[PDB]
Amino acid sequence: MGSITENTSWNKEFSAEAVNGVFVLCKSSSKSCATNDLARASKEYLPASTFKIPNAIIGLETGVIKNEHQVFKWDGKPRAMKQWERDLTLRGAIQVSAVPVFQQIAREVGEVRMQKYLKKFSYGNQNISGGIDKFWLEGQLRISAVNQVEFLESLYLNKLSASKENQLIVKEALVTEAAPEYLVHSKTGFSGVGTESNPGVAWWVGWVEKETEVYFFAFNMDIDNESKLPLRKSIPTKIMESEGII
Amino acid sequence: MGSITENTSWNKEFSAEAVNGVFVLCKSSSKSCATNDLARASKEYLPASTFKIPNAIIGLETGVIKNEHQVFKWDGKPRAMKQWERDLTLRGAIQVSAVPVFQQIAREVGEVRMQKYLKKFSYGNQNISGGIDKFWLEGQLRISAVNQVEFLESLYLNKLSASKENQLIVKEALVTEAAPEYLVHSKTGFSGVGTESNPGVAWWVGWVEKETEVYFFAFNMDIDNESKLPLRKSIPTKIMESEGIIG
Ligand code: NA
Ligand code: NA
Repeated sequence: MGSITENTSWNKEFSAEAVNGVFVLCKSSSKSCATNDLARASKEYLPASTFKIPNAIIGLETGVIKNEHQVFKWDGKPRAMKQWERDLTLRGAIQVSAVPVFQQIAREVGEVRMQKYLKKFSYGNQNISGGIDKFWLEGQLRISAVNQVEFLESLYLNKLSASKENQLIVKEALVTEAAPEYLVHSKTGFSGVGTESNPGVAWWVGWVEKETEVYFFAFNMDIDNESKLPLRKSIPTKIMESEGII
Repeated sequence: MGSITENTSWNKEFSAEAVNGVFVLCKSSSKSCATNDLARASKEYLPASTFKIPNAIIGLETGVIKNEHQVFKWDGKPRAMKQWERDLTLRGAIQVSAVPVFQQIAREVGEVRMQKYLKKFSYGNQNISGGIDKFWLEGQLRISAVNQVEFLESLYLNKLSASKENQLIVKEALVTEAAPEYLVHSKTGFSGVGTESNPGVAWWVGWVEKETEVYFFAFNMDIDNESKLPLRKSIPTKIMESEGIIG
């Protein structure tokens, strides 16, 4: 989504760190969202690691991922991070953001089915061109913070074009904080440090269930140095703590 | 389960707190369980609050609970705990162990259906005598720690006689700790202090998903003073920490 309203009270959390970015926070639904930056809220960026959310759903829907207990075996050959050099469950691969596991899922899904599902999901600009195993890493796919919270709301409500079972499976894999009072589902992304005069993007997207309320959120920021990466969680966390949500 | 073995390594965690209790810990991959006390692992106790797990599944299966987004509204009449005096989701009602919500679920399920599902689930002695809204807390229902882990393994595998959807809904409601390397699902129970002569029971049951391994656990202890209640989590947590599973 409905209106997007600007909230100036969050800018201090960005300025304190010299961060150029956006937070979008929607209470109850995407009908009413708040943001620090109206223009950037709808600006589209490479999804990077946040693409594992639709990719997992599509993997399950197509049967490429058999069910939530499938183990993705490591073939013993070098992977870019040591934490990826092991057998992984679906939740495990999401939580350590094991790119090679999801590259193989994408290859098996294939371009025709991938395009079909991103159209169904209204996922960003739906541009998968240039390489089926890297379009979300270095390709032309782009999605905004507002679109992320619309997509996550659909997932929360089990309203994506997928079985409820498969949406529930992916939601369980995204739980990142549990307390009696609230539950956080979320996913990070980081495209890289970019190139000269062209920074990369870092993301944190998800939702919070607190009492009988739900809050959808999406954060992104420009980033050209990996030492800044934790700000993708700390800035939105500080905003949501000051709102009383977590 | 495939096998069970008694292990003395864990007794020190009980003796340090002067607790009479049992821990059962089962590793899925090896189909192997260990316990500090084989006799007590087979003893059957009131499930108390741990019964919210089957009760939630049954409520969903029967349609008494619509789905995971149903809100259980507070009517404004005082409840035994201020923390229950509010609208609650299914997860919320499970996490604060809101007795009156699940009493009403049980009433709507009814005796005939409740009996049928506890038979399907092989849940304890399947005796629901004592009142449809109290049999798990003050009635004749009894379940052992071994039976709890058998039941929880079936839930984890979506092998209970319920839709996978409803098993998944209840599993999400049971998540109590999330870390990048492991996920804990769990539920507490407490029957009361009983007497000095005949103490109550306190429970902590659940499972841990770590790497590709899954550990099913059930803890219970005698309890005659509510000040000891935190031990139902701290003793099994210290044991699972010393095995390298959590923390
Ligand atoms: Na790799
Ligand atoms: Na981070």
